[PDB]
Amino acid sequence: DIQVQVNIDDNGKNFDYTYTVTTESELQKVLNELMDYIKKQGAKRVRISITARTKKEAEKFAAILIKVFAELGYNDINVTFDGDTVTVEGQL
Repeated sequence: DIQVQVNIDDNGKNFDYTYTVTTESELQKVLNELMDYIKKQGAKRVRISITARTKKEAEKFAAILIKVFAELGYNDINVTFDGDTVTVEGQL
């Protein structure tokens, strides 16, 4: 299935959120939800990796995560694909 790994680091405080969705609908729920946790924490570095079923899927997700990070002010983003896992890491 779809594995969402959210890792927020911020001086002596590391948060690791792991979700498993199946809807792309309840994904919008996780998405929206993560957007808030991060707005609040306002961390320098934020990493999100999503293990998709196919690389073409990982791409659609990378497009999603890019807009998420951009909107939230993270503007120097690294997008890395590792098989079916996409890892978008941004810095504020």
